[PDB]
Amino acid sequence: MNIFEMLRIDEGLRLKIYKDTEGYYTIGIGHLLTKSPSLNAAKSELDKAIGRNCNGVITKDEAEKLFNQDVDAAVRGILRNAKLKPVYDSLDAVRRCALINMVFQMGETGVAGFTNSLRMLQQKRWDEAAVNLAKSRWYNQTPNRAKRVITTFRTGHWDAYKNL
Repeated sequence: MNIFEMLRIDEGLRLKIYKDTEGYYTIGIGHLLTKSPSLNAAKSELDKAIGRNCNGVITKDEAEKLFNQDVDAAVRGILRNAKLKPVYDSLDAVRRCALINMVFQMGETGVAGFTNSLRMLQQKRWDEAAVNLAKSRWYNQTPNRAKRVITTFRTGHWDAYKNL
């Protein structure tokens, strides 16, 4: 299993504009288009993102292209981030994937606010951090996904994703 396979389990694949768990306009593999309520604003972002007139619909091909960009940006964002970089550097390959997943879903900023859990992950206090991460909006709002990510940080193995 790798980062792409993991995220593709968590996000799914949709070739038509759709709404987030959050009500936001999205397409592909969890690619947020806009946080604006108009489908029209979303369509416009889409065409800007793909470089064509899409009419709200894209190919598999275009979906994966966006996904490659997104994962790349998530990693680079972690690397540029003063709060994120040190934790990332400290982790093993599998747990690194768990942090990338959180960044992809919630953005740099969002994850950088989990101060206390970050501190625990750096210290390698796996069970404590798993308990702390669960005390969040994130977990309450998307509990099955949060729990998969949390198991990953807890164990350092891919079991939460074997099932799936």
